[PDB]
Amino acid sequence: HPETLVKVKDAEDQLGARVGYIELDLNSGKILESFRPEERFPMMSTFKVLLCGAVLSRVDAGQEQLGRRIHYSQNDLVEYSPVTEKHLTDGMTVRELCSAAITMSDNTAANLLLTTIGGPKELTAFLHNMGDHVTRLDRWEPELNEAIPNDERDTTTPAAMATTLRKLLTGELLTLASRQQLIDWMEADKVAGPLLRSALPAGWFIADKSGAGERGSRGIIAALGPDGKPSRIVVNYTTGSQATMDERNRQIAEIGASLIKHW
Repeated sequence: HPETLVKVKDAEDQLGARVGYIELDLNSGKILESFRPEERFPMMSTFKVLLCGAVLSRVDAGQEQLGRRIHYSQNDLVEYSPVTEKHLTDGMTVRELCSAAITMSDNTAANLLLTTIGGPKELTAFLHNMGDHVTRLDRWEPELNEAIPNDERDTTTPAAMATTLRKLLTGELLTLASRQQLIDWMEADKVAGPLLRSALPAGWFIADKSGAGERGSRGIIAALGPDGKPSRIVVNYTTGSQATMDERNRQIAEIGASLIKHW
C-alpha cells in the first residue's frame, strides 16, 4: 500500500538514512510494495536464517544431523552469546545451535554453525546455487556487523533477501520437514518484540528474524499473515543513521503498523 510507502519515506527522512523495503505475496511470489529494492544493506543477524537454511540442506542430504553434538571452548565465545555460554561443559546439538542463533541471535552459535558448513564463503556458495547471486557473507561474528558505508561485504538487497527467504520457506529446495523446522525457529523468535510483532493483531502468525549492527543498521525479515497462517513476506533494512536503537525500533514498528492497517 502507498501509505506504507509513505511510512518508509517518513522513516528515511527522520532517521536521515537509507531504508529498504519489500512486500512479497507468499502464494504468487508477486511484489506488492518496494522501496530501494536493489540497494545493498548489511544483513546483521538476519543472515542466521540463511545460515540454518544451509545447515538444513546438509541435514537433508545426510551431510549433517540435527542431533549431532558439538563441543567448544570458552575461547570460541564472542560478544553476546546468551545460550552457548551456558553449555561449555556439555556442548550443544546442531538443532540447539540453530535455535539459539535464530530465536536469540547467539553469535557464538552462528560461528559454530558457520564452521560446520565451511564458513562465510560456503554460505555464499550455498546462496549462489539456490539462485541468489547478490547476497554475500564475508566475515564472522561480531565483525560482519561493521556496516562500513558502501562496503558490500556481509550485505544483501531487500529484493534478494525476500526471494531467497521465499524459496527457503515455501520452495522446493529444502524438504518439507526442513522448511517446517526453519519457520518453527523463526516463529519462536525472542529478540524482535518491539518491531513487526508490536503491530500484530491478536491471532496473527509471524515468523521473523531481526538484526542490529554498527552505524545505525537495523533490520527484519518476516513471514506473517492473519488467522495463524503466513501469507506475505516482508523485508526491511536501514543503515547509516545516528539514531538510537529505540527510535530505529519505533520506525520499523510504524511501518509495520501501516502494513497491517492496509493489509
